[PDB]
Amino acid sequence: EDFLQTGPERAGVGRQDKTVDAPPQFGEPGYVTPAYQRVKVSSLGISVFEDDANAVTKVGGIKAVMEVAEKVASGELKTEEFEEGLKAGLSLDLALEKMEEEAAAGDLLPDYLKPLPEDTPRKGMTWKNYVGR
Repeated sequence: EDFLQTGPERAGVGRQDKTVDAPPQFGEPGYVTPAYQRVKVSSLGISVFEDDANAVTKVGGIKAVMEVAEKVASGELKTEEFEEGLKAGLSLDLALEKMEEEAAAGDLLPDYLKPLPEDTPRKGMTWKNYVGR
């Protein structure tokens, strides 16, 4: 045949034939920056110090910081009430729902303001004719 194909094939490197894409690092321009290293670390729940109820080790380690940081950089989470439930020892899968459902939904009206069926007068009962007090 003809010339060498794949030089290191009888040596330590495998193939050296075909070019491939490289996973880009933090500085080089193809990087999608993950949210666990660009967000302000105070705006996470987890605090970096080792012994607060919201330390990295007391929550689920390195993995827990990543899944919280997408909830922060997307805007899905609010940093104030999430940290508050985390200080009481609420584990993360049930800590994040507690802060989420507080300002999620409500009507908030007290019972004395919402109307009653006795508020409108009936069909043939009232003696009035002059609507008003």
